[PDB]
Amino acid sequence: NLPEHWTDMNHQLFCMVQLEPGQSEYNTIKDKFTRTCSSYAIEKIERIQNAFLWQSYQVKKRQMDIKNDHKNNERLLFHGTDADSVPYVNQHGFNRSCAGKNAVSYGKGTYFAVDASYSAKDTYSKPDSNGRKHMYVVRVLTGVFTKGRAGLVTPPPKNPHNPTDLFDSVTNNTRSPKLFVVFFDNQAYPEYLITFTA
Amino acid sequence: NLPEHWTDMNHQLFCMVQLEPGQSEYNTIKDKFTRTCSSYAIEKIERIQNAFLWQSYQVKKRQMDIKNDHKNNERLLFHGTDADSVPYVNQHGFNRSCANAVSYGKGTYFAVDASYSAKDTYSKPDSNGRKHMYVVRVLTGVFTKGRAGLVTPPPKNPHNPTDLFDSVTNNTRSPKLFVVFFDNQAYPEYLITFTA
Ligand SMILES: NC(=O)c1ccc(Oc2ccc3c(=O)[nH][nH]c(=O)c3c2)cc1
Ligand SMILES: NC(=O)c1ccc(Oc2ccc3c(=O)[nH][nH]c(=O)c3c2)cc1
Repeated sequence: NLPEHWTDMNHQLFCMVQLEPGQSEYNTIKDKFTRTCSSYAIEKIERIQNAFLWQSYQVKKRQMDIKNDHKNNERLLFHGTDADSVPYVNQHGFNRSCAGKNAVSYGKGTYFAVDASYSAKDTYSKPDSNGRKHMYVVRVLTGVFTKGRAGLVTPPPKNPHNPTDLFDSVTNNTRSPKLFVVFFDNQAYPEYLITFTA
Repeated sequence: NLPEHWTDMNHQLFCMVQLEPGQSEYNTIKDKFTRTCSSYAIEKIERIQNAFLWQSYQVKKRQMDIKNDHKNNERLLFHGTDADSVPYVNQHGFNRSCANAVSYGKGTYFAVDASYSAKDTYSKPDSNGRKHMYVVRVLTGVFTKGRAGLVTPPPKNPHNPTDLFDSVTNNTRSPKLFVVFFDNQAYPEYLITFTA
């Protein structure tokens, strides 16, 4: 069940693994980040190994891959948060019940950015007492999506005469998506934590 | 993976199966209800066969059995709701974001006694007087007393804030309700359609 690239946790359920600059795994994340935030500098990048979050996520992915039958359900997105949130996200993932109101709300859920530049804003990745900012890189089950609306507590139906058959997520703009909102637990796996500074 | 007492679904992932009155399964579920609701009239009982909800719930059960190092994590509880919520729950289960009082926290509420779920405030009568109550497998695990404004259960010791209780209750020594704060901690197993 657990990915073969992960470090041996030997009977442990959770581990943060520090990556090494020069490895393809560190460099692909650093490049995805610097593509839009070349003003900030990366302190470190940690791989999140959370067995339970991974299992529940992989079950949801397989279900959405079966339901949508077209396999393009997963995007790699960013999520800036405050230091006080990091230990909870590392252990328990993204909880919509803890989510702030977004300055442009497309629903009451957890928000993920396409561009690191938006997650790098102090309003999301709030600098801690030492000036460290925190951003997750996140596997998100975006699935089939539509433009959201501020009132949503779940994704809207695809068809108003079948109210229980839902979009998987919502976005700000279906043509040029810049954010995604997810409304269910285990729809997002926090894969890497980037610690960065001015 | 799919329980042996489920009936064939012709390669479908979702089915509501009406139970045969007077057989073992129906009698077991009826007696759980009539223990405290002997004055109500059962119109029908349906087995909820939702493969995806079941899979997600069984994963959380296996996770809680490991974390707690024992298999006493699951209880059978009741949840009354309005008819307009029934299709959603059948398909998607219980959702804290849908949300009656939330005195013990902002989660989904389950009753120990069917009589509490049978009150009209929960199992709201429809046009024709039909009321709806789910029988629910709930991962109550290790629980504590709730309070207003909880968004997750409390920590089992604030020296490790991320190691949480599984659920909260009104009274730890004699509970009558349980609150859970995560998707897939509750499987809706049977839908009882009844009248006063
Ligand atoms: N929690 C977060 O980190 C976060 C941050 C930003 C965010 O909304 C965005 C709003 C607008 C834009 C945009 O106009 N262009 N590109 C973007 O990526 C973007 C994201 C959602 C979530
Ligand atoms: N949506 C629901 O069905 C629902 C209904 C009621 C409910 O709280 C209860 C409150 C008090 C009591 C009690 O004093 N004795 N026995 C009970 O079972 C009980 C349950 C939770 C959930």
